[PDB]
Amino acid sequence: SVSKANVPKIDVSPLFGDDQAAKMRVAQQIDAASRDTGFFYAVNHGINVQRLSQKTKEFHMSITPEEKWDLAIRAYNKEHQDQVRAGYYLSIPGKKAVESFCYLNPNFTPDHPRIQAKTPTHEVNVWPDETKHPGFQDFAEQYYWDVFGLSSALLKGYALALGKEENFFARHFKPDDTLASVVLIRYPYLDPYPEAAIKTAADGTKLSFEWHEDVSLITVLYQSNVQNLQVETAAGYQDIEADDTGYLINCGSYMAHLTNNYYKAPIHRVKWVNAERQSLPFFVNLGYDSVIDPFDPREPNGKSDREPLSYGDYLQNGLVSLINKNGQT
Ligand SMILES: CC1([C@@H](NC(=O)[C@H](CS)NC(=O)CCC[C@H](N)C(=O)O)C(=O)O)CC1
Ligand SMILES: [Fe+2]
Repeated sequence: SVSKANVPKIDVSPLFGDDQAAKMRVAQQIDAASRDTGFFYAVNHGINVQRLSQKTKEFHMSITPEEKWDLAIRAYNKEHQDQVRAGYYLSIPGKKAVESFCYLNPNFTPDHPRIQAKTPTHEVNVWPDETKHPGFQDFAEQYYWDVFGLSSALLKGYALALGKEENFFARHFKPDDTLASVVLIRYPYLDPYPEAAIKTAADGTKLSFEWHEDVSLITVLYQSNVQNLQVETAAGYQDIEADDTGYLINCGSYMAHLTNNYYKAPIHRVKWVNAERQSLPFFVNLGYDSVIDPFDPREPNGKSDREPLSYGDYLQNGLVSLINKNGQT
């Protein structure tokens, strides 16, 4: 058998309030989890995840092949050269099971200065026809802001955990310019399930997505109640239990960089499971020009021998690298 990973449930509700002592006690829990397996479940987060799951299901199960081509990113549709990040990521029956829809900051409108400048990693979202998907765009945009709010609170906890003032990360995480993304991933039930869509780890474990570190500051994830994630620890890969009432939180490699690996970006992978399920990550990305000076909370003077890295450089490079390593999703 595989051992269960220690993934504590942390009540993050104090991070929304003004009880500074209570917030420090939450920060300690975040610190402990970040130094151990690198994962925790945020609970009492205030988001209606059942409704998220329902609205997402309605979308995934009603969108048609025609609509998927019309929304497709450039990896699937050469006509859509501006869609690198935002849009539909098609399945390939017989070969690739997973499919998804990615959207960015709703404030990235045609008149946004970064869109006007054609700055890499900024795109205007694409949406299905309102009549075919009533309420979907409005729901999805509101969800962006709901999970943005949770993420801002979590970033206050991480800042306090690292010995900083609570706005240390959050001051770089702004509605007008965040590069954060939501991905609505559908993992299907298939009978038969094509072997070509199943990868095999060195240890024999059947996978849907190979080992990686996240391209993010932190990742704020909702998934269905079907166990699938594994984290590499000193004791080997361990199973992360599912909890469809909480958000699974972990650091990405930008946090590892900033903290000189005090908070590592945990290596994790997705087991193959033949089950109809959802994986709905929010990747907490900063602004394109955001630079946080790296530091080291294990060193008396706090200094690090790492060089400052702008978030935009980090993100553009990381997303390409992840595609090269683990494939176009
Ligand atoms: C592990 C998990 C998901 N995998 C993923 O989402 C994987 C590894 S974290 N992530 C990516 O491919 C990066 C997608 C970035 C997105 N297009 C953007 O432009 O911002 C899965 O396979 O379920 C939930 C996050
Ligand atoms: Fe990941």
